Amino acid sequence: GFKQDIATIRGDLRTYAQDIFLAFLNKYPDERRYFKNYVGKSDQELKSMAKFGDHTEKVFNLMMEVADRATDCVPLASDANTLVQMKQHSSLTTGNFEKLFVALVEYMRASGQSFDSQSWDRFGKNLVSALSSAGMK
Ligand code: HEM
Repeated sequence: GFKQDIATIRGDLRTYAQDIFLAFLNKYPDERRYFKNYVGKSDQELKSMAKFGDHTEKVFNLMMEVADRATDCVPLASDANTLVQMKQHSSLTTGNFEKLFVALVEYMRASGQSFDSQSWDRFGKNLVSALSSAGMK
């Protein structure tokens, strides 16, 4: 289930974080514009670079904190607020997050592992609703 998936992801956080983030950028290439220092780099280039790994791991760490604090895939209002009020997220709309979660769910569906992809789809939908509520356009 969802709790197990959090454990799975945390167990190899840097690998999943990189793989899912790359799946996101490659499926939605226009999104790479928010990441000016990743423009013009292959997947293996980016994997070579500690800063790419560091960024992505920090993102997914927080994502797993928010997921673990959720009840039945419903995130806390407070966690939504953190994500909306972070300086780094000042130019984002809910669609940016929507894209990330579609990529994550598609990754899970493609993985051949028994991820609870339906729960991640719901968690993403709930988080998007909560960001919108916290003031995100
Ligand atoms: C649940 C989803 C997300 C979480 C948990 C999250 C979390 C974070 C965290 C923790 C940082 C700071 C990382 C660091 O210090 O290295 C960060 C930075 C950032 N995030 Fe997000 N993020 C999310 C979604 C997104 C999406 C969808 C976008 C854009 C499509 C985005 C764009 C950025 C950018 C541009 C930065 C700054 C890049 C940098 O200077 O390192 N985030 N995010």
